[PDB]
Amino acid sequence: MKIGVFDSGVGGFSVLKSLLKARLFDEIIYYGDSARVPYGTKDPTTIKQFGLEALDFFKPHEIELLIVACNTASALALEEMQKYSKIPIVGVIEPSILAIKRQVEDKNAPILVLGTKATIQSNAYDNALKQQGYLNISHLATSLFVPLIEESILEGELLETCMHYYFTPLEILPEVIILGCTHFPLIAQKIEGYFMGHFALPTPPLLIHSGDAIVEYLQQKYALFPKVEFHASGDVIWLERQAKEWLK
Amino acid sequence: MKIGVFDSGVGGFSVLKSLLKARLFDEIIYYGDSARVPYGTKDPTTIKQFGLEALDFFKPHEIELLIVACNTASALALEEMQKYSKIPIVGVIEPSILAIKRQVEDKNAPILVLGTKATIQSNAYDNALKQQGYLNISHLATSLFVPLIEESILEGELLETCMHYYFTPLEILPEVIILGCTHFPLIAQKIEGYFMGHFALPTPPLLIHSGDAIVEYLQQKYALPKVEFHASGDVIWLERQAKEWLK
Ligand SMILES: O=C(NC[C@@H]1Cc2ccccc2CN1c1nccnc1F)c1cccc2[nH]ncc12
Ligand SMILES: N[C@H](CCC(=O)O)C(=O)O
Ligand SMILES: N[C@H](CCC(=O)O)C(=O)O
Ligand SMILES: [Cl-]
Ligand SMILES: [Cl-]
Repeated sequence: MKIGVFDSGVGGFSVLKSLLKARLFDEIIYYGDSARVPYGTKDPTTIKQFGLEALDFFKPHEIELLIVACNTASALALEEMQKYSKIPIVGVIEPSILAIKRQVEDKNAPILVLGTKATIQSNAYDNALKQQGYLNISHLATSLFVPLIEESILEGELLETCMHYYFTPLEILPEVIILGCTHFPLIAQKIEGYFMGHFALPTPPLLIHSGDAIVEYLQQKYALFPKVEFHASGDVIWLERQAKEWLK
Repeated sequence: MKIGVFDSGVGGFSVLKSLLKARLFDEIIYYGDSARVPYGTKDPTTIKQFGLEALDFFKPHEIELLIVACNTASALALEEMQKYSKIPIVGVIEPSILAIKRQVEDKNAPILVLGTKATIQSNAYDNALKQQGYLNISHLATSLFVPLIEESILEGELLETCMHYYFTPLEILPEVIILGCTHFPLIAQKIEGYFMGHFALPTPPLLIHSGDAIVEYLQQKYALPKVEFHASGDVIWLERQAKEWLK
């Protein structure tokens, strides 16, 4: 079995990491559109065209399944990609919705969706949660988390101040937080710490991680050390250097 | 006269603002590569290709001069674009060197270059400054200023914390600060305020504004309006930004 993983750049490595530790595939063709990243600050028309173009990249690699690791592409382009595509394409949004159903039985539990601007604006997460019965959904574009994490600012007063900037306006105190962006797992502990420390919270909110959720989904569909090809629209060496650090 | 202005996205509006204020040109074709912005976190190979493709865009427009408003493309791609262009291309690095030569007589005056990671990595500013005899040159990639400014984070604790993060390891106390990036003029006052506070200065450092330097350069060099906006992303989003950046 040989699959491809598509992402806007290097944030996809947080999904690639979970896929690797589940050893469900033999061959993984990773493609990151690092020349044009990020997608989250751009518009639906551009993003959809990007997704269609990613389809053309994988054509000569003869994969049987495409994982869209990017939450932004999953939110804006997955539908259009699935139309033009003969192999199945699994994004990271629907699998997270399934994990929420399994881990969050109270449909009134306050859920907070975190993602890029484009992802939040699309309402992909909110619409899918509502169709599954959830009645207490909040969403927040935390755009600056992406560049902060990509600069390796994973702790310190800059990250803390960025979190306070996004989180201080929150009306509802969340029980569940959806990490609806490839980058956010790298600061998951810090997001937890923020809510425990800023509110009288003994335990932290529950965090839904997109890579762990797609793996659960994929395990409920396929059978039980993989080769990995790294491709990039930018400098592939720069992307590979990034991979070594993300996959730690 | 009809010219082109090229930028990676909306940052170039800080150059367009200076051009419009100076009333230099009757017709201006602005092109922002907003589908692929930012350039400054990317690699020299990618950026040079971006520059060459920018030339293909202006071909049907019959411009007489291309202003490369982007400091990153000025630093990595300008030499290659000029190889393949019959019309003169002017970037925003060389004009800033002239601005400094005109305003900074002392060769030992400490100059601090701020720009993207790619702009700083190229050493385009330091090399031109050393060639002109300046002895005290420092540089600093302040990458996160770009997404902060594009989020309209132009004041407050987050910006102040970002400035401190970048400026704290500074050895030198600058008399000159090159705003070597389209976005940085939008926080010029905050940068001045930072350095006056933390080094107890009676007057602010001299900030070199790329847009103002190119205006002065074009006036000296050419003895001297309708804008149309184009984008590789949604042009409506870029024009919405134009209203905000252009005052
Ligand atoms: O190829 C290896 N290293 C070089 C390659 C390119 C490169 C260039 C400049 C700085 C760093 C890197 C890291 N690189 C990659 N790192 C992770 C995944 N893929 C890669 F291509 C490699 C081989 C066997 C075990 C490893 N563990 N870590 C890396 C390796
Ligand atoms: N991969 C994107 C984050 C980076 C980007 O904006 O392209 C996501 O998962 O939303
Ligand atoms: N226009 C770029 C800033 C934004 C980008 O990185 O593309 C510059 O002047 O360096
Ligand atoms: Cl990292
Ligand atoms: Cl702004």
